[PDB]
Amino acid sequence: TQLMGERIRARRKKLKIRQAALGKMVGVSNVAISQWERSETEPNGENLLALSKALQCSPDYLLKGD
Amino acid sequence: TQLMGERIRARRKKLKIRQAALGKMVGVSNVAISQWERSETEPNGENLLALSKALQCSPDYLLKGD
DNA sequence: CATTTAAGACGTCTTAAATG
DNA sequence: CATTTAAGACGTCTTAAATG
Ligand SMILES: [Rb+]
Ligand SMILES: [Rb+]
Repeated sequence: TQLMGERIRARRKKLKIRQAALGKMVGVSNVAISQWERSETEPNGENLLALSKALQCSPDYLLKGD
Repeated sequence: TQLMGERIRARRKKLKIRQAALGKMVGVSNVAISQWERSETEPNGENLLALSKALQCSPDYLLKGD
């Protein structure tokens, strides 16, 4: 059921920051955040690692849940 | 500095496996492993994580090293 | 034989416009 | 306004051929 992009957005909403603010922490645009959250694309390896740090969770959690 | 792909190859050689056998463990072709090792491309998010498990090191070690 | 090169399909980013 | 859509450049894969 649950997609990675849904967990990315839940974790960003928990921080209460905008897509642009998260993009800035990660080193990508607000649009890349948006594409990830909507499961349009998935983050590449370097961006997944930066995202999981900004989000304070592990890459595995983002990728596969729990 | 040392590139991620040289770290991938050094770790694979430690394990004494061919690129095809690593590929099998990760879920990609031997060519993808060749591409990564030669820094032609970098693994995407899901592949980087699968690669790090198959190699028993962390995603951060692969991407950034010590 | 193991690995690299090549070509090409599809994925992951970018900025600007549109939407709500 | 924040976000999503659009258009488009370069990135990541696959198989087949070439290389050694
Ligand atoms: Rb408007
Ligand atoms: Rb408007």
